[PDB]
Formats: sequence, C-alpha cells, structure tokens
Amino acid sequence: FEIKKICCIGAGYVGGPTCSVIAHMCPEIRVTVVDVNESRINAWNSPTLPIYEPGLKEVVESCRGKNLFFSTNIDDAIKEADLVFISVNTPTKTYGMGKGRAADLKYIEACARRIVQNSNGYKIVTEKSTVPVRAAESIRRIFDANTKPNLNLQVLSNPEFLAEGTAIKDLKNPDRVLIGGDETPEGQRAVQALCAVYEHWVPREKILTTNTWSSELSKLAANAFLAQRISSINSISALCEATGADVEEVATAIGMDQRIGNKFLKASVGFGGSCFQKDVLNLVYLCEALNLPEVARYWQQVIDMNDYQRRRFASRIIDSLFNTVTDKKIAILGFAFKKDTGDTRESSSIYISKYLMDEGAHLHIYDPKVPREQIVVDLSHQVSRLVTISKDPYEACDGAHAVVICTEWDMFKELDYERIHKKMLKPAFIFDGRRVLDGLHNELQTIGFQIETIGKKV
Amino acid sequence: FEIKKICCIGAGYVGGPTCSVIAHMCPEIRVTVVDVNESRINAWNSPTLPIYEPGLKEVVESCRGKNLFFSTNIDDAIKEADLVFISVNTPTKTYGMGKGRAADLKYIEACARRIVQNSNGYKIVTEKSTVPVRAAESIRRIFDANTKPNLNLQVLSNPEFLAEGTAIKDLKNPDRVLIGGDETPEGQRAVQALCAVYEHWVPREKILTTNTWSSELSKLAANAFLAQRISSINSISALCEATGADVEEVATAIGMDQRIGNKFLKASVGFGGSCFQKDVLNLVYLCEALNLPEVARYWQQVIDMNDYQRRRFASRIIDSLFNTVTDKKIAILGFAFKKDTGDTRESSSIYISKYLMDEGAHLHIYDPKVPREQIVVDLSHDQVSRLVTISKDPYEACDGAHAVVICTEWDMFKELDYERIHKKMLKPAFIFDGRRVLDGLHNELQTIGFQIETIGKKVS
Amino acid sequence: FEIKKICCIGAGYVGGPTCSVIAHMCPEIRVTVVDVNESRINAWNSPTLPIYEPGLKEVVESCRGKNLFFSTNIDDAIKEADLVFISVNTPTKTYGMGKGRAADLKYIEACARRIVQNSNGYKIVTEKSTVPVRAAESIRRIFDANTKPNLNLQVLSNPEFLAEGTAIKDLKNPDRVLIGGDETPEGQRAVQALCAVYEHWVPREKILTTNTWSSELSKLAANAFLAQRISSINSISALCEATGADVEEVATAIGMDQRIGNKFLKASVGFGGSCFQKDVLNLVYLCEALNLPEVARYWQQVIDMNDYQRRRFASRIIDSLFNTVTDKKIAILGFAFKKDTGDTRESSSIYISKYLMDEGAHLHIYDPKVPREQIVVDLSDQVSRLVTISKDPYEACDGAHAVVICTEWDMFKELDYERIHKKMLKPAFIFDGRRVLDGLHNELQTIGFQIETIGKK
Repeated sequence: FEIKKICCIGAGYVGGPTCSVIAHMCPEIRVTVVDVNESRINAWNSPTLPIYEPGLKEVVESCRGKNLFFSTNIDDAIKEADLVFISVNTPTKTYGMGKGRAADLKYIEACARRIVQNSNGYKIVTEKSTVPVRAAESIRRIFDANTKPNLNLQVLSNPEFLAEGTAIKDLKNPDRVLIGGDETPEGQRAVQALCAVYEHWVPREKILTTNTWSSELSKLAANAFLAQRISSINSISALCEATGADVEEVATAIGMDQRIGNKFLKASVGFGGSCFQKDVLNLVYLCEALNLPEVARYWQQVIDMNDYQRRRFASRIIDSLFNTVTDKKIAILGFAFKKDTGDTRESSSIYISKYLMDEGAHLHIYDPKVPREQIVVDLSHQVSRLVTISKDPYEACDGAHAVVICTEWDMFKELDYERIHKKMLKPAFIFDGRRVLDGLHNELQTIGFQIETIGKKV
Repeated sequence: FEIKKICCIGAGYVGGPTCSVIAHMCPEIRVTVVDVNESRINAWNSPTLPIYEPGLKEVVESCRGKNLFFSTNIDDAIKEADLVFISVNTPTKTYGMGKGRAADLKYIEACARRIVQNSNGYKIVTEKSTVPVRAAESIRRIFDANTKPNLNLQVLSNPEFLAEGTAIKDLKNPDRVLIGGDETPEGQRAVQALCAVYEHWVPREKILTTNTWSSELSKLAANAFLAQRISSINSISALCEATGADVEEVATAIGMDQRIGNKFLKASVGFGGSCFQKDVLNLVYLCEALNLPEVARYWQQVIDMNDYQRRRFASRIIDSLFNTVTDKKIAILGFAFKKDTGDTRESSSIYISKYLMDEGAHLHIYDPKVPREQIVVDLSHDQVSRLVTISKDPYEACDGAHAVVICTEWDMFKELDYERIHKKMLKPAFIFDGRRVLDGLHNELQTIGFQIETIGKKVS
Repeated sequence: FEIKKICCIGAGYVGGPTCSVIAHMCPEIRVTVVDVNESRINAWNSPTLPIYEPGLKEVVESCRGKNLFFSTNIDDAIKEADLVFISVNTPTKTYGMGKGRAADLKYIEACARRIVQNSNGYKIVTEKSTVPVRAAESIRRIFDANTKPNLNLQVLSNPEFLAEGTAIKDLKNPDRVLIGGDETPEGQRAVQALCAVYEHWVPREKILTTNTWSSELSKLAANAFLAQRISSINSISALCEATGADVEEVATAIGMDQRIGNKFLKASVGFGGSCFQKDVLNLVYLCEALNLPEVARYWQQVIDMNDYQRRRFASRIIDSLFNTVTDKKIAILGFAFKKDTGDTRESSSIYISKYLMDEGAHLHIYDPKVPREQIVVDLSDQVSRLVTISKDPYEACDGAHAVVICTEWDMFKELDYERIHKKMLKPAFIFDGRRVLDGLHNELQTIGFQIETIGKK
C-alpha cells in the first residue's frame, strides 16, 4: 500500500505546517488540509497565511494548488484520503474529573466519529496532536463499534515535536520522527506506509517506530523531562542564594558533563508556554488514574518547584519593598513566556504580576511584542485600577520603586539604567528574573541600583 | 605563583590516581602522596598497587621515584608543599544531627588542623574529595583561628569527577576541571596557580573557575541531576507497565531530543553505587538546614522514586509467587551495583534480596565478580545463614528454583542456557529481568515456557 | 545637642496626648502636632478636642499657644523640628502576604519619605506608634537611600504604653519610658537627647534605654505576655467547669504568689480591644517570617485559647437552649470589649453575638455606652432581621429565654432580676461571661434562674 492522498483534519499550527512540509517534500502525494473555520481556510488560501512561520509562505505557495490544498469539505477529503491526520487541539478539561489536568478528548472523538462515517475501504488514521496516553484505544473502540463491511481503519500515533517560530526547521530536519502502531501485522503495514512518506526527506535512522502507547507516552515524557531540567536548576538557584553559590556557575559546571548536557539548564523565574505544565499535569493525572501515586507525586514536584520559584521571586520583591507595595509603582519588563514571541500562555510574568497585584502594586508593564489587549486579558478574571501598559521601558520605570525583568528580551540588556535610576524612587531595586543583567551588576550598583537576581546571593 | 611541590593527604581512590596523573603530566612538579595506612603507603611503593585502575601502574611506575613519592611523613610533606590536596574520605554521619544524610567533616577538620600546625609561609590548600557545601568556610575558619605571622593559607575547591575503573581516562581527558576560590584578588592568584598545573595537559577551555561555594555545589548537583534522570525514567517504567508502553522505546524516543540526551536513560531496578544516593541525601540535608523545605522535598523524590522502584520490583516477584516465597528457592543473578565491578555499595541487589529474605525466601546468589564474603556482609546485620546460599555458577543457583531474578546487567546472563535452566526449575518458572538484559529473548524464553517479567514492559 | 523643637506627625490618641504632656512638662520646648485631617487639627485648636481623655483639656489649654501648636503645615514643622515623632497608625494588612496579621508600614514609609524630603541638618526621628520589629531598619534604609549633604537623621524607637481613658495618668507617671537607638556613638547621642526630654518629669531610673530592635520587640512582647495571662486563666476556667473548681478561687490563690502577681488573672469570655490580639498576631507573623515555627505556634495558642473561650461560651448557651435558638429572643447585656468605654474593637460580645446569630437567634442587645450605629456595623440582611438594639436592659430581657452578660458593666450587678425573671420565658437562663453576678447566684437560683458562668461547674 502506497499513501497517495493525505487529509489533515485541523488547519492549526500543527496540521498546517506539517502537511505543508509533506506536500513540499512529496510532490506526488496529494495533501488536503481541512478545518471548520472558514476564516482559517480562506486565510490559508490567501497571500497572508493565518499563522506566521518562517519559510511556511515559501513552502505553501510553491505547493498550494499543485498538491497542497485547503478546503472546508471535510467529508469529501476524508473519503478520498489514504492517510487521515487528526490534528485537532486537545484542550485541558475545564470541569469534572481531571479538571485542569486531564485532556478533553471531545474533539478527537468527534473527529473519529466523522472519519468512520465518511470512510470506506482501507485507511490509516494518525493522531498528530498531543493526546493522553491510551487515547488511540478510544479511537479504535469508536472504529470497532461503527464498523462497516470491508472498512479497515488502522490507527497510528505520530506526535509532533515542532516549536513555535522554528516549526519549518524542525519539520525539515527533525531530531526524530516518532510513529506508533499496533504490533499486529496489519498495524506494521500502516506504520511502514507512514514511514515511507517521511522517508522522502527524513533519514530512516531518525524514524523511530514503536507501539502506539509508547509513542503517546514519549511525547508527554519528553516535555516532562525538559520541564524537570528547568525545575531542577531552579531548585539549585534557591540553594545558590542561600549558600553564596552562583547558579550560572553551577549550571555551566553541570552542563559540561556530557551525560547531562548543557541545554535547558538556565535558571529563571519559571518555565512557561502551553506545553510544559500541560504535559506534566497530564502525566500526573494519568498516573493518579492508573493507581501510581508515587509516580504522580514525583512529577508533581516539577510543577510545585516551578510554582515555588515564582512565589519566591515575588516574595523577594515584596520583602525588599518593606512588605508593602500598596500604590507603589513597579515596572514589569517583559510579559511573554520567553523572548522573541508574543505568546503569554503560562508566562511567569502573569503570575509575578498577579502576586504583586494581590499586594495592591501599581504595575507598569512593558513588552516589545505582546499586544496591549493580551496583557489585560491575562491579568483579568483590579486590572483597571492597578495595571498600566507602557509604550516604552522608560515610561514604565519613571517614578518606580522596582524594575522587575520577567522575560529575557535582549533590549533590556541595553537600557539606559543611569537614566532610569534618576527618575526612580529611592531605594531603587532591579529584580532580574532571567539573569539577563549579569556582567552589569557592577555598573548598576555604582549607579546606585540594588540588583537582585535568581540564583545569586544578595 | 608557581606550584612546584604538591602534597596530597590521603592515598586512596581519589588522592592516588589524581596525583599520579599530575606527576605524569607535570614532570617538573614534585608530588608526594601521604596517608595514615602503612600498608597503603607500602602497597603504593610496591609492584602491586593498593588499588587497581587501568593505566595506573604504567603512570605510577613511570613517575615513582622521579617526581611522584608515597610516604607516611605527613608533617614533612605538608611543610615543603606549595599546594596541599585534602583527599580524605568524608563518610556519612552515623549518629546525631543529620544521621544518614549529612557528611562527617571530622577527617577534613583533622586534616586542616594538621596542615595549619605544620605550615609556614604561603600555601594553597585544596579540597579534592566530595565535601558538603560551605565546608571550605570551616577550613578557612580553622586557618583564621590558628594563624601565624607571615602564614598565608589559601583555600580552594577542586572536586574530582573520576569514576572507578576509568579514573585514568577521566583524569587525562576530563569533561571539565572545576576549580573554586575566593573572588578576592588573593584567591584568584591561588586559582590561577592551580589552573596552571592543570594546563599542562588540560585545555584552558575545559578548566572552569568559580567561587568556592559554586564549585562545592556543582559536585553535588551533577550527581543529583544524573540520579534524577534514572529516577525519572524509572518512574516512566512503572507507567509503561500500567499502559502497555515500553520504557526502552520511550527512552530511545526521549533521548533523541538533543536537549535531553540519550545518556543515563536506562530504566533499571534502581541506581546504586557510593555516589548518587549519598550526594542527593546530602543535598536534601543541606536544603533542610538552610530552611528550603520545597527544594529538600523536590530532591527527596529522586531517592523516594529509587526506593519505590526496588520495592515495586520485589513486590512483583512476591505477588508472582502467590504472595508466599517461604522456603522457596530463588536465584539472584548479579549482586554488584552495576556490571563489570565487584562494588556492592548501595546495590539494588542488596535491597531486592533483603525484601525476599523478609518473606523467608531461600536465595541462591551468583555474581561472577563479587566475592562471597562481601555478599554475606551486605546481607548481614542467623537470617543470612539460614536463607542465603552463594552459588558458584548460575546453573547451580537456578537448579530447583521458582524464579530467576536478574539484578545486575552482566553480559554473561544474556548467554545462559535457559532451556537447560528451565528443565530443572520448579513450575511455573519465572524470570524477573530487572535490567532489561533479556530483551529480544522474550520470544524464545516464552516458547521455552518462562513467565518472563521485566521492568518497564507490561506483563504479556 | 538639646531638643528644642518637636514635631509629631499624627494627631491621634498617641501623638496628641503624648506631645501635650511633653509641652506641659517642658514649657521651653516648642511642640507642634501636625496631621492631614483638617477637622482633627481644627478640633485640636477648638474648645472641644477631637478625642476625650481625662485631664487632657487642662493640659492642652495650659500649653496651646505658648509652646504647644497644632497645624497642617507638615513640611514647615518637619524642617524646623529637632525631634520628629512618627505617630501614624499602622493598621493590619488587608491583603497579600501577612493578611490579617502583618502590619502595614505604608504610612510609616510615606512619613519617612516626607521627613527626608523636608529635612536638613541634624534631626532625631522617633517611632512612637506600635511598629513591627525591624521597622526602624526600613526607615533608616529610606533615609540612607535619600541622603543629602550634611543631612544626619537619627532613628529611635520610643513605643507608647498609654491606655485609653488613662492616657494622661500613664504619661505623667509611666511604669517605664522605653527608648531604643543604635549602639553606635551617634545613636547614643540621639538616645540621650530624647532621654533629656523625658527627664523633665520622668525619673531617670524609669527611663530604660535599649537598642532599637529590643525596644520594638518589648512593646509587642508586653502585650503578648498580658494576653497570655488572660488566656492562661481562661484555660483554667474551662478546667474548673470540668472539675468543680472555681476559677476565681484559683485565680486568687495563683495571684497571691508574688512571682505571678494578682493583675490580669480575671477569667472572662475572652480578651478584646485593638492591642492584644493585634500584637500577638504580629508576633506570630514575625516568627513565621523568621523561620521560628516553634515560637510562632507557641504564641498562636494565646489567640487560639481566646477564640476557644468565646466559642465554648456560645456553645454552652446554645446547648442550654436545646441546641436550637432559632427565633429565640436572647438578651445580650454589654457590647463593649470592657466596661466603662464605648470601644467595641475585638469585643467578645461581637463574636458571641455572631455565633448566636449563626443559629438564627433574635438578639436584643443593650450597652449603656456603645452607640446603636456601632453595634449594627460590628454585627454587619442578617443584622436587620435578627438584631434588635434595646433602650434598657429590661426591654432586652422581656420575653427572652436567656440573658447573656458579655461586658462587666457595674449596672448589670444591680438589675432587678426578679422583675426580669417574671417576663422571661421558662426555663430562664443567665450566662454570666464576666463573673459579675458572683454572690448573687443563691438569690438568682431562688428566683428561678438557671445561672451559668465562666469557670464554675
């Protein structure tokens, strides 16, 4: 069996770029991306794509209309497809059992029911989005319970490891392509057919085939391990402040051990983004549901440490300002969860800001990329009375008691702090939650700034 | 400052090989290794060295008598030295505050008092063994309180990262050389003098200079991070058994992410050795002493997960044998904490064996390298005499056994004649692979008739 | 250096009476009291002072216009002052870290910034109001970070120990005057300069000079020790009810030991007022912030015992009325936290009333001095339906099932209880929460009451 027609249900940041790269590297394969938002599909067929990714516009326009297509006729695309990707988002449950930690499979289930209704003959159905472990069994149960004569649907797991901003680079040169299928002979045929698609541009040595459950678990575990590295170095940063050690020196010394590696060992006020906490919490919920409390509380520590790092950093700020910041102007520099993005999901800036707002602080927030409306929404259920969004860092720092750096924007390293210090109220504090002012502490102290930072003793 | 004479106090597993390599790569530096055991010093000056390390004999005999010397005259070696290494072992405290977790600084303190009494002029004193964080502050306090006119002792931290069996390779090609000293100008002079010693064979790019506290903490943190990787994959292995996932597939998929790396992602019945648990526990005690309970309980999970992995594996064995193993013969294959060593310190085999002995099992224990006496001592506080038998070959231990428990990843266990083993085993016959060494044989073993259970794979 | 001009920031019940006595006993020292409340300053300059304190009017009028002045020109008074008193209120924090227990230093910080902006030359700045320990360190940090050439500000702690109603008596004859300053030579000069002011009417032996931290802690510790004595005797009162002992007999026996003393050994439903619980809670929060959980939980017991005494007393009332007081009329006699005042802050009557209101009781509250509006606010739909404020005790007790005495007013001892008993529903109960009816129990029982009281079985 040769895959010639691919349908991806979901034109988001996973289904879009992934199938765009497939059509780019597989000219013979017809790739149709379908979705429910007519605005999205129209945008995908427009000169301005509904998502910005470097190289995506170059990739899409060189394939769109030839073998890459975007449409709203999901039923027709499903019927003709040989391979159906399921790329709908699985949001965290908002209520009920597993609220806040379990994944809500309602979209995947809705997708599976739609697929089985519009499918005849042999097809391969592949989970692309991050799913909870054993979710493919739910898809197979739906397929089994709604079977038709000569209808043979094979379910595979092919989790995506792309990152925002570098999706195209990650898709064209992946660290590994993970494909999971049943150990049965029919499942292995489906696995090889999907492997043959990736083999057009991915070396065979980087294509790892596993069972379905291992593939689903590996996606969760990878993000949990990464978050754990950050929580671990953050735990050391608290110890460094207590001992006189420096977390950057420790991290450099740790990372030179080749068995540990030097990536993801940067201490910070806390990890953010829409993947790390969500995946760890889903891992914790899975363990609790499987009667593995020891494993659950093990991985809960990654989240607990991340929360502790934020609370501790906020408490240092409050304690430094005499345990009272009511009506005190505090400049928050950086609101994105990391530099060079507008994404604020689970940004440590949100939690630091909320803690200071709980104390009645007047926050003046500057971020070069996060739009003004996003900041208000994230801080909103108070925001009108306590939060001001500044146009430039000097506006936020004027008349402020403290400057809190929550995102590692490169521009913050280049601010005219002598100018900032003149208009700040004294004593003037800088709280570097990202270690971006290292090497400037001597100059800042001579200017007259009390500089406090993560993982360095005061 | 030019270091020309080096004295290492402690001729053990750290002080010996490290100073041997220094004299090898620094022919012009006189290196004297001193100790309190006359047998050790005599052994060091003998054709059979008191510790076996590959290439150590070649290194030592090439330098011994030229610029490497072993002696018991600690006072004279201290007086003439420009650099004094402190390589005495810091054992865990047996009683009092921090029992079982805190380090006992009595030897380092005794060494520091010995140094200050026999030292005149400028000297550099360097902690080489694993010390608790802020231990150098205690050495400096002793030096300050016992100061002499024109006596200037500089204290440095230079923790060792050598591994037993490959110390010489690690010393000649280290991943990094860590040197910690005071940020004061005098401390920086001491740091550069020790850096200049390492620069004879270590590139300056791999020599990392920090403050003293960062250097002490980095040694503890590195071992804690490594142990954490093992505990993390072991936690996944429990999940894999619950879900039908396979921990080896997950670990391979995890380790292909370059940010994570593929080292130290082998699921097992639990990590062992004299380093991992000791350092994590010392890290936990340090955090508790510094009013950081959140950090303490964070790192306690690494130990708790490792203990849970052993208990769970033992409980699977007991449950598989009908929750009764009284008088049941069980073959334990492998007793060392890892393959290719005789070291049993904190070996998972010990804890698995103790759990089975708590149930009255008759353990027949085979290890190709661990001597018989060590096994008895580790399992001993009557119970060992009645319940434990040390076999001389694996087939002797498996004859008439209900279960074969593989606790160490010895390569020979992969090559055993299991069909021969299965004939003489009592039925049902179980194999518990606690190291994943029988992967790829599970099909053959099941056809032979072996109920094969292993870490991180659901029971088939 | 001799102090000649004194400015007190805050014209409240601490800054006002204290500086009034200073100007009275130091005619040659110019004393200016400044505040933001224009009404307060105008009231201070009026024949009706903004606060009633016995002997204050004679003291103020004997000095006002000569060397005691009240003004709103804070900047001018600060600049000329040799000694600046900081007497602003430090209320408990309402939100954030330490909500309900930590002190809110925002006013002290605002005052310190105001002082440093308007100050030139040598000055002595003195905390007079109850501050958390280490607060003077924050003032010194502000002064250090906002320094000027030749500007030398010395920070001292001079906590107040006056009590409302007897402030003038306590100021003129203090048990002790406490002054805390840096052990540095410059601090000792500031300490002696303030000591020289107090020495005009305070004997040198009663002026205790300590470091700043000791002075701040002593103020908190003194109130905590006092609260502890009450909680301790209240804990014994629960024991007495369980054993047949009498807490008044035990308290008398305890207090005759000279090492213990006979003061503050009166069992009650619970201590009240704006100082005791506030000081203990601030002490507890201070311990928790300083990683001393053992000390924190030690002093938390004082508050926990005080809460338990109120809850237990309310539970006895409810249990005596068949565990149901819905729509039952209950007369609450006394609402102030102690007799002979209108102050209801942390009054045990509030908490007993709230417990009875939680059970749907119809409370008829009488207090001879607490105004009607204060009672409503303190208990504040529930107050409108369940609470009635009575004009006289007989109105409150008419048709009531129980009479709850929560404040030790002397008039309650002299009520016509036979008249009360006739119109009460039977069985009729009297819950004496202050032991004010001792010696009347035989008469009350013969009348037909079931009299229950603290510390008696």
